[PDB]
Amino acid sequence: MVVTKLAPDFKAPAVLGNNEVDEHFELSKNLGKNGVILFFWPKDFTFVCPTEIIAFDKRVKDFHEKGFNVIGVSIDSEQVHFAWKNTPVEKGGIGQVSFPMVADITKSISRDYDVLFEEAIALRGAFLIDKNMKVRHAVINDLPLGRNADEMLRMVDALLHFEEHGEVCPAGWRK
Amino acid sequence: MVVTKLAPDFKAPAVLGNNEVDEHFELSKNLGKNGVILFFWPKDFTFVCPTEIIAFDKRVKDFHEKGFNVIGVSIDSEQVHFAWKNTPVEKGGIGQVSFPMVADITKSISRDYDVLFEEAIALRGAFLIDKNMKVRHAVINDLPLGRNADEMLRMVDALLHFEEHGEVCP
Amino acid sequence: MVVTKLAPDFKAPAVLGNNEVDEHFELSKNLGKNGVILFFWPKDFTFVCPTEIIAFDKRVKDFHEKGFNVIGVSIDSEQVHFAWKNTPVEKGGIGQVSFPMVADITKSISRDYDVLFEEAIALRGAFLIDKNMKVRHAVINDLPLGRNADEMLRMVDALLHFEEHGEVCPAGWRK
Amino acid sequence: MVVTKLAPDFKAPAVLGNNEVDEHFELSKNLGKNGVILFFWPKDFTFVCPTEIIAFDKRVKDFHEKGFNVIGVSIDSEQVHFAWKNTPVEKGGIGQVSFPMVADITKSISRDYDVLFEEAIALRGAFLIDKNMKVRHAVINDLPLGRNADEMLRMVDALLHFEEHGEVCP
Amino acid sequence: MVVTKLAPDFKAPAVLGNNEVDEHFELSKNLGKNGVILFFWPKDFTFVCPTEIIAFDKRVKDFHEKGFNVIGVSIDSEQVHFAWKNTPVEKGGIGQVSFPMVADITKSISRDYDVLFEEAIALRGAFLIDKNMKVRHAVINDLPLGRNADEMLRMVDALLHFEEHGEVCPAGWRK
Amino acid sequence: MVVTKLAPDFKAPAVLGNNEVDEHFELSKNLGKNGVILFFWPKDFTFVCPTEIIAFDKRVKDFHEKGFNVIGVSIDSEQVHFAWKNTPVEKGGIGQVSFPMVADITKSISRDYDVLFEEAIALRGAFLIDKNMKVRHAVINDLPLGRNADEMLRMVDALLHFEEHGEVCP
Amino acid sequence: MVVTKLAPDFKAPAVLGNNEVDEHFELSKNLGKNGVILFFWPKDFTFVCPTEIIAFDKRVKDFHEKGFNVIGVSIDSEQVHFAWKNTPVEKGGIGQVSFPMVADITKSISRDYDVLFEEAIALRGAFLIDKNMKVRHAVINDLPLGRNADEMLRMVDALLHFEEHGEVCP
Amino acid sequence: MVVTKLAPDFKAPAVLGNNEVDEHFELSKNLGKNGVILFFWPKDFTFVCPTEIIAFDKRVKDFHEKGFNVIGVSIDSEQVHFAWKNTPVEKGGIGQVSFPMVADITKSISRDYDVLFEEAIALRGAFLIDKNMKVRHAVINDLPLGRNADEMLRMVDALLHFEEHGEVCPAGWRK
Amino acid sequence: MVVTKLAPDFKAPAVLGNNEVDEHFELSKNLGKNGVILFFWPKDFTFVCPTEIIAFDKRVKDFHEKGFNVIGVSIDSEQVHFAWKNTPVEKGGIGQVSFPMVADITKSISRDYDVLFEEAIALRGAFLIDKNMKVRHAVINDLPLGRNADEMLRMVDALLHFEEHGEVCP
Amino acid sequence: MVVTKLAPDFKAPAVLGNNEVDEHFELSKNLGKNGVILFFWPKDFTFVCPTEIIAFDKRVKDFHEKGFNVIGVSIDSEQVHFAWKNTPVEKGGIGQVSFPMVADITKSISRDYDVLFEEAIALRGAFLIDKNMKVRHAVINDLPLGRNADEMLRMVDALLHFEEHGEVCPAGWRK
Repeated sequence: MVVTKLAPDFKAPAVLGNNEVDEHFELSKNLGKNGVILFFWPKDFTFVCPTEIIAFDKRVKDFHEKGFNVIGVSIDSEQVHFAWKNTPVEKGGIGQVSFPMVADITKSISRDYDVLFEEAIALRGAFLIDKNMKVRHAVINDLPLGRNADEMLRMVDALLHFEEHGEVCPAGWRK
Repeated sequence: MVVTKLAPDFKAPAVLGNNEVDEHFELSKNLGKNGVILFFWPKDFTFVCPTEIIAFDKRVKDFHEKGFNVIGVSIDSEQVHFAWKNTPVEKGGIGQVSFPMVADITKSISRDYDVLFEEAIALRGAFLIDKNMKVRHAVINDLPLGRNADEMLRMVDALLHFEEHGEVCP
Repeated sequence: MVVTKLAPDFKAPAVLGNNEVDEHFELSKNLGKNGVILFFWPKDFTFVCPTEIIAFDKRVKDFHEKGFNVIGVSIDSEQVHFAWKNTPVEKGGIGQVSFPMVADITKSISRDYDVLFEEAIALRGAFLIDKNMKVRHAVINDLPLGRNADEMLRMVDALLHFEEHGEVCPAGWRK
Repeated sequence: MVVTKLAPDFKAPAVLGNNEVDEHFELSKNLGKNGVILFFWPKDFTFVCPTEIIAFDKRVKDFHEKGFNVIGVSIDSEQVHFAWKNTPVEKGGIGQVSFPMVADITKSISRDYDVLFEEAIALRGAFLIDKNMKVRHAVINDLPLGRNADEMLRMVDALLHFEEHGEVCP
Repeated sequence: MVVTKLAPDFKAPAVLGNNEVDEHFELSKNLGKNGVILFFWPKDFTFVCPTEIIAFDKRVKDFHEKGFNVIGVSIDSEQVHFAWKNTPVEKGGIGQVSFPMVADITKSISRDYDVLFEEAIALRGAFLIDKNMKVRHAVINDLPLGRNADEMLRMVDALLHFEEHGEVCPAGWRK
Repeated sequence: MVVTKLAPDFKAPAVLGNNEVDEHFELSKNLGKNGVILFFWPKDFTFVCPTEIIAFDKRVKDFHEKGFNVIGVSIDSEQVHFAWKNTPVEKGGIGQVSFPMVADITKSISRDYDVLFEEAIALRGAFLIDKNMKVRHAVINDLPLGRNADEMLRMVDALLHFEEHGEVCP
Repeated sequence: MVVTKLAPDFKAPAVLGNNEVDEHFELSKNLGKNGVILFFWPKDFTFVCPTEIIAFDKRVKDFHEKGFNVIGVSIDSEQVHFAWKNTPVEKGGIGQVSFPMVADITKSISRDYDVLFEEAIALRGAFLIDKNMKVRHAVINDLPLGRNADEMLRMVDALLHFEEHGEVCP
Repeated sequence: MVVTKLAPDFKAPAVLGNNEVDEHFELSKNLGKNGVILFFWPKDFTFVCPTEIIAFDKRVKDFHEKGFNVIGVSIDSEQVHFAWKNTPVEKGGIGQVSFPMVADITKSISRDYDVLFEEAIALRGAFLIDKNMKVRHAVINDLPLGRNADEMLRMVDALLHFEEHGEVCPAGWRK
Repeated sequence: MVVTKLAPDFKAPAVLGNNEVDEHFELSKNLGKNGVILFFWPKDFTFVCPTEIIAFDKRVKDFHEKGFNVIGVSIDSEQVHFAWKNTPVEKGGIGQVSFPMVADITKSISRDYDVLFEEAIALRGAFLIDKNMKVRHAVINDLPLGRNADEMLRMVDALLHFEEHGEVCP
Repeated sequence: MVVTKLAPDFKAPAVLGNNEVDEHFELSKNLGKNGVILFFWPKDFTFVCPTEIIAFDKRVKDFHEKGFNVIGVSIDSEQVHFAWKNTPVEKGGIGQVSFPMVADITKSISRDYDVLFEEAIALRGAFLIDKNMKVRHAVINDLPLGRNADEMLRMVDALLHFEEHGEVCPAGWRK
């Protein structure tokens, strides 16, 4: 089980948004004011679509506004990460995205979150981690439809509302 | 992990939408045409909003249309699942619901799906199972904010929309 | 074996008589002056009869008068406990009983007293626990006839008599 | 636990009510028509009142009427069970009794029923066994106050009364 | 092996000669000036003969005169021991004997001396224990003929002679 | 324990009464008609009196009459058992004896009967074996005072006397 | 050790020289006529000179002439092997290469050949496998200085030169 | 794995170049300024050719000039080593070579470097060990063609070059 | 122990007296008519006197006459055994010898006979094996002083002399 | 293996030369100035010949002259040892020999030297033990021909010579 427990930390090398590589990127030292969204994806230079990487790069700003950071990780090295970032989008590239990409080269991180599939690559999953390094929400999927990048943003709202004016519902539930 | 693997099959007392009580409800049977949406909730007679149950009761029909059954499960007993349905919603009751409610009295199911929290109650989580008892998608959180019924539906659509029309990403 | 040994303690949430919930109800901190009667029962919102719960609620006062408290427990949560107490007796409810109802949600207590049946629910059993947390008498049954709620009261008498004018019997036993 | 499970079957020396001495008394045989009432007591020649034995001797007939045999057991040997029956009750004797007395010399029976106290003597406890060697009810305490014979009877009645006429609780 | 080794001690309840019961009778604290004869026997209220108990009771005095005490033990409780002592000899009783009778209720003593037969009763055996708690001689038998009660007495003599004027024999053994 | 159990059977070099040397003397063979009297002694060429051997040599005939063979055993080798018989009794010799002397060179026999003391020599002990290789009586001590031959005989008698005429104890 | 033993056979995705993507490339199949030269390199898209890849691409033909296939392997995925070939060499690309590139995504191959460094990437090492899946020669270092392609060739020659003409050492 | 790790040390007897035997020759105390080349070979007084020993003896000076020492080892005793050195080259001898020959009589060293073949003799392997006792390069072979003696010398150059003016290559690799 | 037990059979390279090199020399084969004399020595090319080898070379014929083959063994390889024979005895060589020299390269033989000292070399020891692969005599020391060849012969004689004419000790 | 290792010590009862028995004879405290010859033999009062005991008794003096003591041991008790010494030689006896005879009654010594045959008796073996309790030479045999008593004496010479003027041999071995 992952949800409710401490989000497993990691110190791996990651390619920042500005493309300069951080050798010892640490999950916990890179949280938003309200936490972060850690997400995985099978592999770089995929043949299908970066559905995941795409959706998320498009919300990075919406998330910042909500106090959350976006951190994506893949079992690919940081070199190949960088490469994908610099490969022209039409040429299959990913384009210079705005979030850190972590290199889980030894597949340890994926294992820790239990998304490591058949000892090779990470599933398409995302985790809502709060300011206390606790995983509150988690959605993992095994299909191309990278909906969770969006969905997560929707949960981040539901969470900040509920966190505020608490939870309300069917006016006739208790009277 | 749960996803990408065969959905752990179970067999337990359940309180069908029509308050009939099945004693040996097997997941591996009551599937939809394309699979099912198995979902959990902490406990019946909660003082917090049933959110999970509500959101799922509404969308039961759609999930159904698109060939997906909806099975709810809790660590509570059918006797109470039952009693919860037959209760004035202002009295905190749940009210007659469409989907079957499975009684995971031995908490074995919550464990197989790994949602058992502190050997006591299950986490608010939902699972998408295809026509081959394959867990293809799982969402799980620990707060009332019911959105599992929602997202699972959207996921059911998205999935199927893709079944045919691909998705030349933007 | 349970009888003769220390009554295993527990700290679980229980719905009091006045219906307000005690989060950390402790068996040992809730004893009568002469001890207590701890009793179990399969499940709430039963379809049959609360024979158990009934019989016992009707003696709660008789027991108080004897210096014993009544404490019933079930593998059901405290919410459902509360529910049953507030469900109209004719509607199947239990009515606002006068004794604490403990929620052995994790089935640990039932296990401790060895009444936990097939890893799911508690048998219909009752335990006479003295002022020293020792279980002196125990009667467990697996039928609807909740006779032991009564029976226990009878033992509590036999005990207080025996405890007083000691044990007497057939005038011609020793001469 | 003992209840809800098959009553551990045994086979040992016993001193039948008619002072005849059976060498291989098997519980699984000497049942009643509806089952039996197996009961233990600390030790023969006790200086405390035999209470258990007394109360059970009286009710032997009724338990019998209602189809229930009554088998007593102690960790003492048949030689002493015997000698205890043939003793002036003012001399602390027990007196010719109706039910058979089993000699649990190896304390194995007391163990199977889990009444062996300190690897020495058995606790004052009684067990209700139905026609299927099923322990359905058990009462066990640690004080002379004999009420096991009593309650077991009342239980035998109650049980049977219900066998037919239910019990629309009050 | 028992002989040559320390006689295993025990603290059990025993019915004395005068019939008052000693709760914590201790083998070592009850030795003669020259040691003691510890003997066992199957069970009380036997149907056959107390051959054992008889023979021994008749020598208790001869043994005392030799500086040895007689202590008999059986897997029967002290109640039944007492009983047998008070049951009229013709009625099968044992009669008010002159030696302590120990109650090896838990069969531990019999086990210690390795005379415990088939986890139930003690064999008919006797041990010559000296002033240093060492078993010098042991005779165990499995038949009704309680000859060892006698025999032991004969050994106690041979021992006190040999202990004195040492061992002598066939005048032509060494010259 | 040894008594009440099958006498551990052995097979080893033995020096028969007639100084003939059997190489594979099996206990289970050389029994008497009613059984045997197996007995041990510390060591040959002892400076202490052979007591055990003496007392047993005398009674060999009677033990024999009553259907009981007499087999002696020591941890010493047949070569020495032999040499001990052929020695001037004033020279500490034992002298031609009637019973066979078994050589328990590997001390395995002394162990099976549990008389091996300090992994070295055997204790002065004797065993009564009935026609069924059953140890029915055992006497064992640790001092010269030979009385085993004696008592075993008296025991052989007593036993047999009872075989017929009971013994209405006094 | 690896040498003198059967070359661990594998089966994984590979990007053939003609950018075709084989899913089940088995070493035990794609051998040469005399064997093969299996070789590893740390990682694709390296910022250090691909040395290994370069030197091997050149000599692919000769190794081929002499009956030796050339299979390269990395812990990277075919998707990236592919993408690495289709990249401007000034952009750090590798450029269309002649030999197949195997994707050791589970690092299992690097392990079997024992070149897996820190459970992460493979060491710059090459292996000579004869027509019998026998590792006959292995060179392995940990620095860019590509000379494996070189020496392996010279070794392929030398070896074969000897196949016939011996070598009366100087 | 051997490369990248610390070169296992050893203290065995070795026949020096000047033929006097060093009883406790220690790998680490016998390194060149830049390291050393440790090489093995099946056995002395071979029937085939000393290809290995030959090639290597011919570069000993070249390696010295590069700051490396040559140290060869074989599972043969140092007596036989000495013998071979003094056996006339045409008589099958090896001739008075200029490098230390180590006697791995117990086959431990060979085992350590994992060149020990079928519990009997060492494979034909060579190891490039740096000034920090780390094995940088390793080439092991199972054929007569002792090419690695040469090859190693070539690597030692590549290394000192690379170590200096670093690594260069295809002018159009990055621009 | 080695003696009184079957001589551990081996099979290894050996350099027969006639410098022919057998690859699979099995002890269990090359026996004499009455058995063999297997013997070890520390190491070839020793700077200490070969004593063992010398003394055994001389007596090879006699040992032979009396039906005893003579097999020498060392932890050195046949290549060196060979080279040692073909060496000027002033050059420390051994010189063409009559008996076969076994190469115990894996030290397994020295171990089976338990003469392996410090997992390195064998102790100067000799073993007498009869026509049934039975070790009947063993001499083993740790100093040059060659006398094994000697004593083994004398033992071979003595033994045989006794084969017939006994030996009424003095 | 025994040779080269420390000679296992022992403290057992031994019948001296003068026939008085030493209760705690200790191998190490009974060495000659140059060591000792420890020898075994199957059993006393043998039916065949004391070949062993004979040969050795005849050299006891020669050995003393060489600085070595002779100590023979047998799995027989010291009583029987004594007996054999006092039984007239023609009567099969051994005669009053001049060396200590040890009683390995528990077969431990035989075991320690690994001459204990089939858990019963000792093989005919002899060990040359030096002044440092190290077994330098060992000859064990399983036949009647007690040649080693002699042989040992021959080795003791070879040893004392070698120990002195060292080892010499074939004048043309090294030149």
